[PDB]
Amino acid sequence: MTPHINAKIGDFYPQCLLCGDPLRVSYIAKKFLQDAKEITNVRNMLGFSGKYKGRGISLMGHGMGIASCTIYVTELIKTYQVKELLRIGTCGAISPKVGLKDIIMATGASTDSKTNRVRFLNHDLSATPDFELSLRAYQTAKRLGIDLKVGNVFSSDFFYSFETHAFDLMAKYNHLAIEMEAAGLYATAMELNAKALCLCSVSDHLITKEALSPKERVESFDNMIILALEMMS
Amino acid sequence: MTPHINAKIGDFYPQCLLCGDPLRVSYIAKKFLQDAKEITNVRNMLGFSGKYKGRGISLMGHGMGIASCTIYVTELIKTYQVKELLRIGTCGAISPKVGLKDIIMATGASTDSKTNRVRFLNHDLSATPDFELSLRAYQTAKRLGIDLKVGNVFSSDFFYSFETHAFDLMAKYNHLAIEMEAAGLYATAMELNAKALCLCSVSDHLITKEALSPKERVESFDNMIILALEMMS
Amino acid sequence: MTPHINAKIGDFYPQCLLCGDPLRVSYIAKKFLQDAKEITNVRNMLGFSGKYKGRGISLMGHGMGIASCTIYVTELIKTYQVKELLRIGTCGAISPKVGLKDIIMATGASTDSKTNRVRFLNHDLSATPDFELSLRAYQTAKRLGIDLKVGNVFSSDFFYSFETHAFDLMAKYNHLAIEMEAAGLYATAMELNAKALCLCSVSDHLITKEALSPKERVESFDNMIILALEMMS
Amino acid sequence: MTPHINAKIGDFYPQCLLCGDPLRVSYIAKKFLQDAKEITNVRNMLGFSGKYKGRGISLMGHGMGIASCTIYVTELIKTYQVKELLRIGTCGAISPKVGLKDIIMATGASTDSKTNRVRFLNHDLSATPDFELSLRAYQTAKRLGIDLKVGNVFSSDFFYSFETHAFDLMAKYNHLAIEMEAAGLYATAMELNAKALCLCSVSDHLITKEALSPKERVESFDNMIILALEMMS
Amino acid sequence: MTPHINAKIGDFYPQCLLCGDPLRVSYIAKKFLQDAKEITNVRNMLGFSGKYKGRGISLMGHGMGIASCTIYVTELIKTYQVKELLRIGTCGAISPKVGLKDIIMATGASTDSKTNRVRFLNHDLSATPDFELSLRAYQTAKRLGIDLKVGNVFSSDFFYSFETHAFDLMAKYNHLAIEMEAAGLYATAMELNAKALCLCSVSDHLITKEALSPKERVESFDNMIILALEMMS
Amino acid sequence: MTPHINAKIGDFYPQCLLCGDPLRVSYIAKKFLQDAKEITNVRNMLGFSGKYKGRGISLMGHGMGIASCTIYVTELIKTYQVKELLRIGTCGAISPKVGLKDIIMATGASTDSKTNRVRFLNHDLSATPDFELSLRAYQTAKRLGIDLKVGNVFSSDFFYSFETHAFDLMAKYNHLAIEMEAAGLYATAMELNAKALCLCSVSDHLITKEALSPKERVESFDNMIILALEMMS
Repeated sequence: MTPHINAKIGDFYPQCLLCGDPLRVSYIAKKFLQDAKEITNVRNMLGFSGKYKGRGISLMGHGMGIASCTIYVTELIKTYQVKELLRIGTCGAISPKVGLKDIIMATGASTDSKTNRVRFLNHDLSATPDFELSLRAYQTAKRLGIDLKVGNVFSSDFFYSFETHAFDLMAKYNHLAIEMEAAGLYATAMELNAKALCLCSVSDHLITKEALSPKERVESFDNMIILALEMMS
Repeated sequence: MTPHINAKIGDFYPQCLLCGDPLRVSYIAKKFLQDAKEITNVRNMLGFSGKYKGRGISLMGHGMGIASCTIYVTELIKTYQVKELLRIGTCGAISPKVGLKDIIMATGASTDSKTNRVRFLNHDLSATPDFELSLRAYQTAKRLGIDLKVGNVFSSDFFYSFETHAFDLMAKYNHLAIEMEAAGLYATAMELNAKALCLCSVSDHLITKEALSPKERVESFDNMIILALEMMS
Repeated sequence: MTPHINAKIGDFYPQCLLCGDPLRVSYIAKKFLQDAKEITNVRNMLGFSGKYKGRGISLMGHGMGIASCTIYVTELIKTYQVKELLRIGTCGAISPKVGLKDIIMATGASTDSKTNRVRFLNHDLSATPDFELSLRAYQTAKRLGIDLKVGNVFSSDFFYSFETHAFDLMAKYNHLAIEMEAAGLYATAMELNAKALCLCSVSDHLITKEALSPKERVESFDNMIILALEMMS
Repeated sequence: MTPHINAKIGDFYPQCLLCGDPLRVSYIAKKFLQDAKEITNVRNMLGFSGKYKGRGISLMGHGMGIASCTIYVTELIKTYQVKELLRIGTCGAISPKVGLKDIIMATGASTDSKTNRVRFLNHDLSATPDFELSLRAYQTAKRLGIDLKVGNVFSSDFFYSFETHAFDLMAKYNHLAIEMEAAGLYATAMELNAKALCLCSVSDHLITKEALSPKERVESFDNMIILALEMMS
Repeated sequence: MTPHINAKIGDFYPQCLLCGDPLRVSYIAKKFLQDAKEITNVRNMLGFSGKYKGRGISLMGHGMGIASCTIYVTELIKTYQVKELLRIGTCGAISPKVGLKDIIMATGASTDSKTNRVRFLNHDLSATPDFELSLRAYQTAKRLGIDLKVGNVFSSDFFYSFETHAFDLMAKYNHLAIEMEAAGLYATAMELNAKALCLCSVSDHLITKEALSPKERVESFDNMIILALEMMS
Repeated sequence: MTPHINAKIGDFYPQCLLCGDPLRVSYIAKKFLQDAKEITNVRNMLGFSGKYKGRGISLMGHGMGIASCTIYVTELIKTYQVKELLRIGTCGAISPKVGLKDIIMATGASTDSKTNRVRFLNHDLSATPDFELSLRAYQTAKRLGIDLKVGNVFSSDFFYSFETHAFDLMAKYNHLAIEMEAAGLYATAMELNAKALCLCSVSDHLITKEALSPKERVESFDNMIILALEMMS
């Protein structure tokens, strides 16, 4: 149907959760959704549709990096009529204002990619989420007893960075964590007039070098899953 | 005291309203503040402190352009201990999603300036406001019956643009209006761990050419002044 | 051992074939090698070890885009001691010098990514494969009766391009096709002193709009696989 | 008449002296001009028209930073028919070739702004003054016995620099001092076929941290005012 | 004694004429110098010392392109203690303010080269000549009755331009003609604290499409050779 | 018939050898080619035609620097129908992988020039040689018992480098040596669909600080000239 998704037209609900890892998406469908159905599996990049509290939710994996994420987000919006995209995932914290198990809401995504300069006149595109989704995240968190840590993330083309000396400057300008897709998810949604947000769970702190156990990673991520599913229903 | 502000240390309250035009600042102090006093007038750039709803509120003009804005808010934060900065002004609309008399909340500020590349490793800094201020703005607007328009603005180094052909692309990427300081205000407050937000009043639509009358301009700006003073009080 | 590969130490042979699509990796293992074993499956990105003419060879998926490829190639080399990396995939031809079913050998990978500027002093890194590997591909292609097309590819961060007007200029400068990882593969191998080559199968011509049928794509990819395994044996 | 200038057509003489501070423009009017008349006061940015030794001369403030300066100069040239723009002011000296009380003629204005790459094809524009104006300055400086230092100046977007370590390299390349607008003045006059020149007075040496006193500062600026008024009458 | 000049210490005079064409240099030696001797010839690039009307004067070729001109200029200043360098040659006119047999004095050289950004913090270096030289060239051409045209040139890395569409814009910004070295000549003299200037003869006009006859060519040139030699004595 | 080459059409053979130093192409003409003949001498840039083991061969000098090399390669290809261009010269070694007297085949040419960004959409053009020339060079050298060292060179605009600290990073990314032309040759030949290759001999070593004596020069260069003539014959 598209080069990277083999779902039937109409297989996706208009609200879609996203993770880089398709096995995480599979985890969510199996453990949290009723009547979950795998609807796409091209390149092993799984997607699902199902129900949370009687409301249709879709789930899609998008792979690693801005360019992979942009492909899947573009197709979801343009072909499968997805309207709200909520990306959840882990991110490595870089600021003293956050600690392990915090959930970060990215109200901006800085980047070392050239993609937004290519998209946007070789100027500075401030890649931002949709405000209404941000507000709904904030209200849902408060009602679930989650204190969201709110600021920028830095979306890098590099997992193994050549600029680790720059993390302090990043944190100084209110970047709470690093990840690798948010700047692309946001720019793509701005391009295509869709609503997007990125929420990140802090499982590793890149400055203090603290890190969650395997058991603390699943329970931490489960709390962010419930935040996400509750703000979509 | 500073080369551009001759206020005594402690003359500014920790919350400050900003406008580019110091005569607008003077107008606010006279008409809307209780017991206002002029606290600075270097280079004719006026600033005031007064009371609103029994509460201390400061006003400061910052001139035109990112470079001028950056001078004044660096000094307010680092010398005068200002903690919260709310910028209000007019902005030229470029998007069909906004019309005359709308108030825009800028949740991102793109730019053609080099200043953030200089600040931020030659990468893309997503210049964003403080989320708690933006939440306060949204809730106050709602109480006042204001239908707040929320999106990016584009902060240009050019009043007379050489890139008019690009306003449609800017609008496509959710830039609601163009102005000349938000990116610098946001970057500087990010740099200095302060809270900032820009609100923009639509007095002219740059695409469809419609314009407010002189009386409608006064009313429109007054509506924004009330919003601003109510969210800080 | 790494965040993205769960193979045991020594699971990888020092020669490794790469594809973006892990399911093609899996196909090669099941159809073309003997005693094939799945050695890694983090994020559904499958990797294999097996034998071709009794010589050990490994296979690994690397996902889409320079950022994803760079992660997997960095890890293969630094942790798993892989020394020779040969990437085969499909590409979108932009030059009249090539047509459907052609196999392109990328002696250079131009890019619109910023990653090599970040890696290399903000100058122009000419990302290139290992000559001996490319010499070896040429000799194997001749002794196989394959008419190897030879030239540059363009690695883009965009599957859905914003610069399709530029494909003719690219073709002028001897870019035969467009893909999305070569420049990252080549730069990573240059950084880490390993040997890499990208081979490119034309299944769609982006100018003439010709395309292969599903049956023909199977046949065309199978020949490229043979060239790859032969030059590794 | 223009959004930023209050004057009626013909209020401005074709020659105009400029400073960032409107209160210096006001000081020049009162102390040095006969029949002086305030002709514009938008945003408290003052301008005047008067006579010096029977010659009609205009004065205009332009605020701080390239963007603010560019607004005012554009409107002076394109609406008020100003042909010759002479900017005087202070500047922080960075060169061992100059010292307190020296007056510098800016034969080039380097910048960290992006505005000239926006104007000029993303190449390097050498912003320069009009030669005939620079000759009149040299000739008038000699007639008055002023030892005119001649060289480049660096126009920064930052009053509070993030690259103070770079001042030595600037001086090495014959930048005598730092200010914040000459590069935009020069580029605006080049765009609009007008004659512009910048002179600036050293009352503070940024490297040796020598400063003038609140007494020699007044007389230094007077010396420069007289030089400017002379070379225009 | 340098890798590119095989002259002896002291064999250069502190005033030197340069051209890209060494064969044009000999023409100046034979037809204008008394006691003329060839002093260097590596890579067939010729230089001369002789006397003009009783004042000693050197001549040197510098090849084509900024990088070539930078090599020779650097060695002339650093090793042979040249202090004044005057560059003459022809240049394609692009402005309607100049016609054939006009001599252009370049008060600024803009460029599409990256060399000055590498020299100068990736900012905009305004590459300018030494003022007192330019003042000399002005006085000399006047009592010699030459109507010297003064403005900018654009130094390109490209003789065969890929941006011919842009000459009009260059002309708008007071670029009278295009050549290929002035930006590197001026920047190198700034870096090493020497005094340089560049003069330019219009023999071809790139907009209008005239060309001088071969008769008028080394006729217009000699009028500028004379101008040059006159302003060194 | 071009502004920089004197020869008549028909004087150049299709295969052409290139050097920067025109005295060096003269050396080659007198020692190695029978029926040698000088065919151009504009700007003292000499070219020659003769025979080697029967087949006709041309020689041409091109000066120093990408801009200079580009003028000549362009005129050669476009006016004089040259179709193979083989560049030989000396290069400063920067890698431990090569020692003096080694012969380097440049399979890619990185650069600090802006010229390829100007040519190629401000992206990263990977400048590479024609693959068949490089295959000829390798088969020949193997027959002549020469151990060919293959990798990138770095083409710089700077002979006297401002980034000497970066040579280690260049060599880490498989840059064996530095020169000033290869990226311009490779990109001009890509632009104009001609076959080009660069070879250079290591007479000095920039990191270890060796050299060859005046006569070790001449002999190592001869081993390269014989490689070149053999592969064109």
